[PDB]
Amino acid sequence: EAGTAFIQTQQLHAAMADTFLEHMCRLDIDSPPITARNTGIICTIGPASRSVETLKEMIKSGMNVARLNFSHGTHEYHAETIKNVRTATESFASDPILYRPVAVALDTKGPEIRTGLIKGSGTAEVELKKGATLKITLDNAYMEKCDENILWLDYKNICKVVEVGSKIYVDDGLISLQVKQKGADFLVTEVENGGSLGSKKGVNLPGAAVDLPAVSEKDIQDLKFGVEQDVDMVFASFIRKASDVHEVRKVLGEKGKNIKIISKIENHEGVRRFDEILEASDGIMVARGDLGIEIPAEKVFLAQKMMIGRCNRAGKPVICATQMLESMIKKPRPTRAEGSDVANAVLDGADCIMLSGETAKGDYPLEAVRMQHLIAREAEAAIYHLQLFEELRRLAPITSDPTEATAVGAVEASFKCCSGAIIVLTKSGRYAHQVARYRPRAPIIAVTRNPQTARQAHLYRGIFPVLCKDPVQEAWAEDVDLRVNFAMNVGKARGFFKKGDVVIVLTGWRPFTNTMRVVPVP
Amino acid sequence: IQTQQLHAAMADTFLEHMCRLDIDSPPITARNTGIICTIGPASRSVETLKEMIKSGMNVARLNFSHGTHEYHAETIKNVRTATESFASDPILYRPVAVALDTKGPEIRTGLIKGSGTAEVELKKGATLKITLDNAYMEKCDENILWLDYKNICKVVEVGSKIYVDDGLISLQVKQKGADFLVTEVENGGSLGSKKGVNLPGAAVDLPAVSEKDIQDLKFGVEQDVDMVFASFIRKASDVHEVRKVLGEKGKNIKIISKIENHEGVRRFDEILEASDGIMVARGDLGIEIPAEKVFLAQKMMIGRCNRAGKPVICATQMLESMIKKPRPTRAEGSDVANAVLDGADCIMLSGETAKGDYPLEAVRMQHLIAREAEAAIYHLQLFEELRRLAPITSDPTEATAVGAVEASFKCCSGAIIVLTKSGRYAHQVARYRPRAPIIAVTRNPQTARQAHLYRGIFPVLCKDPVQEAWAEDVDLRVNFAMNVGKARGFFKKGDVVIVLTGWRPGSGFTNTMRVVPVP
Ligand SMILES: O=C([O-])C(=O)[O-]
Ligand SMILES: O=C([O-])C(=O)[O-]
Ligand SMILES: [K+]
Ligand SMILES: [K+]
Ligand SMILES: [Mg+2]
Ligand SMILES: [Mg+2]
Repeated sequence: EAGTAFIQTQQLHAAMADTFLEHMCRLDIDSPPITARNTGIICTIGPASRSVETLKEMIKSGMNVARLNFSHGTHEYHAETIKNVRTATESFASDPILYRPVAVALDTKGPEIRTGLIKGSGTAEVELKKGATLKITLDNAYMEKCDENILWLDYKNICKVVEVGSKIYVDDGLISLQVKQKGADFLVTEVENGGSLGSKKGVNLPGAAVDLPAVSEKDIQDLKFGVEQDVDMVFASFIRKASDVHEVRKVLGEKGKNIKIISKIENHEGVRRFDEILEASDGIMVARGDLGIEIPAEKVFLAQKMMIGRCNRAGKPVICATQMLESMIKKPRPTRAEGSDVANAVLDGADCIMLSGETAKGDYPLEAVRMQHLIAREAEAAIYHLQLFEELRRLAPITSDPTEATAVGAVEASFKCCSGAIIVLTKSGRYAHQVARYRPRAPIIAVTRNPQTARQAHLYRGIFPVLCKDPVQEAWAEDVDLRVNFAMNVGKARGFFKKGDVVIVLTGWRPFTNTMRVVPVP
Repeated sequence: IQTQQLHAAMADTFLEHMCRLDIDSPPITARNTGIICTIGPASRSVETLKEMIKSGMNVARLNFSHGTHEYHAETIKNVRTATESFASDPILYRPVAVALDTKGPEIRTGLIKGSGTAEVELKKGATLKITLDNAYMEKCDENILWLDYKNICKVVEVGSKIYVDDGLISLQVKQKGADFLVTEVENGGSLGSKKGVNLPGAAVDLPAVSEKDIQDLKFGVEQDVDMVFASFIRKASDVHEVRKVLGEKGKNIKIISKIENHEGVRRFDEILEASDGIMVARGDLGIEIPAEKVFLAQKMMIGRCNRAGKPVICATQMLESMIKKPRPTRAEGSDVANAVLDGADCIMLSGETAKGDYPLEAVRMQHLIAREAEAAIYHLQLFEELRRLAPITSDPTEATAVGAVEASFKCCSGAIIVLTKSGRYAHQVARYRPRAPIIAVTRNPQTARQAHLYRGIFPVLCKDPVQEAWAEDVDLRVNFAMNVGKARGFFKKGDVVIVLTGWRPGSGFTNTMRVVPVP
């Protein structure tokens, strides 16, 4: 009864524009997005978020992956976090229609450089003043006696790799020092950018060839623990070259062979060697915290868009990480730059976006999760699928693989009929991954009986995993019908589609494979 | 390998364009995006302003939400002293524009009662009474909060939401009175003095141009400001009111309409038609509408301004953490880059330069990021689409401008040099968004300052007397641009530059294009 003033939902007017410029001109704050949200949300768990009750609310707010940061905390601490994540996750298991799989990710310490404890209790801070002198020492007598005159750090070969004139950054790159004099086991520096220095802060040596192992002996101990704890994926810090990825993967052994290996790119060499790292990895994290200290801050966006582009081209998951909503550690709503950053990461093509301090330590963890969910959904509607889908195909090789032809045909069909979902029956995840790489607008409901598949599927844009708990039916067609009906019930319950809407169904392995059907929702 | 992201520039798809972006491909020296800096206590001294200019500031913004006319006159005096301290070298001198940002139909709280804590703690669930009784205008505390919107009770009802201080504090109306509201704290926090208030659910009925705004705009005319940033523009008739106040004496002052509420977004096209340009004023906008929708409004407005060839400014919290820290967050570095990639003519700093501890670092970071992002633009697609969407016309000047931009791509020119009295001839080149900088030579000092509103226009103020022969005077001005470009490192001998000049004496056509090896 309103009239022609009706506004197309999910930016459909912008979607039909013949140019990218006119696409932008048509973006409409009054065009509401669809219910489905395709970008995975990864949350770092810490003191602010590790209670079972908070974790339940984080799952409800949209958390898909729990990130454990092994730069901090002992093994018992992480074991208890994992236990709590699973308690919270399985509290929803009585209703398989609404249960959300939640993945567990181990983020390695890796070749970090860290300072010591400020003298006193270690909880105090000292003020470093611009122009003052600061001695860096390796003598362990000072490892708990750091102050404004002497700073201990844990990198035993630092004096070899730096030179007079080199810059040293401390604490998220906020403190900067210039090396004035070198010593046998010390450096004499002058404070350039001063500030308040606390304990055990990260140190970066841009332009220095740091020779710490990609995976140290202690890192291996963490990875072994991760296999014991049945984690789903490893985020490997400071990956510099393909062989670093192999050091992570091979040490997990046969028992850990299905754990996904995500290489974190956070230094100049990792960017330079990106193609060989990507080839060896299951996926990539754009780890912008260290990256933006190791290279100039003004170049990070180039590295981010390069890596997201190349991961999209290869069909491998890419995560955009660090400081996306940083002010929400202390404030209940984000800055305008932060809202923009999350939206542009999704428009760039990131499969997942991440929260670190915002959920690990901050005062508003749920609000931060909720805001990533809201922004992601708005940005997903704004993607110019007409160009993106055309380019993904053209940059995708002709192969004789029938399963790739099925996947692109399914996504093509999904665009042609504006389907409410692509339902995919998958054991390993592969069939759903193949669909996700062509970036449909519609959500991909991936039905699996494999619990690890259901958890790992969150690495891909658009894959909404659902874990089927029913016994296998002896008749294959009846087993397919059961799993398809499950996905139909999930989509109706979640508001992705309604009775009578059109969806695409990919029925997975048949004892041809992965038949496609385009059907109305029953 | 190749500089200036030229490998990415040759990609056949946008996806491959992204894949080819190279942190080891260094940009050109020239920086095309204008930098607007809000001046305040951190940046008001002549000594600091000199460094701001050296660091890349093109426009000084004066925020008339605060301060007296005496105060702002002294700020403007200091800006001009700093700017003219470089005039002894006319080849390196940079014009610096002055922008008056109006208070507009702002809502603000009063002063916190000065006898207690400087801020009061508002706690979730607590009662807070909003009063209009000016007895409390300097006695605000956790029990009673005065604000200056005297008609607020008419436009809210029970249940309305009220946001305070960058929308971080929120209240819900519970009852109403003759001159007061009873509210409950929804989101609490620490409340200081004179904080901005938003009523996103309400039709605020304050005048587009208040009596105070009239005084401020007339003062801007008297002070010879270059442009007005008009706050809270909701509709074309608001722009008309501003232009009427500026009147005949102020007729050449540029009006930039600030879009910061839902109505301004809805009525954007008619606002854009009447305005000289647009500010995406994201602070208020992100409170008036859901924070997750601001990027849609931003890219819509930048796109439509690019389509119209009118300047668009991206503003507010771009480098916000640099108020307190010497380096920005990763989201902030991304935000500045993406504003440039979106197509913003200018980017802006507010608290980062007005009040913060690191104003020079913030200016320098905007310069660095903008230049990197300018190289990463996919000009192949942008130029094709700008051409396809431009209005149809047989105008010789427009055809020469497009020809010059295409020529500049074909030879990777070091600059496009254009001569202009009032700015338009340079504006016409900028709207097709060449990669090369546009060195706009003018003898008009106001044109030189106003040109900063456009992406890529590097104004140079020629101070030589007019030569007797028209052709010699053209050559003098072109040679001035050539020497400026050489001195600034934009090009050197063996490079090629595009030169646009007028047809002949008495013609208004800029219809002559020369492709000049740099001598
Ligand atoms: O390690 C990280 O996540 C980073 O540095 O961004
Ligand atoms: O007024 C402004 O600049 C804003 O609100 O962003
Ligand atoms: K880590
Ligand atoms: K203002
Ligand atoms: Mg890191
Ligand atoms: Mg405002």
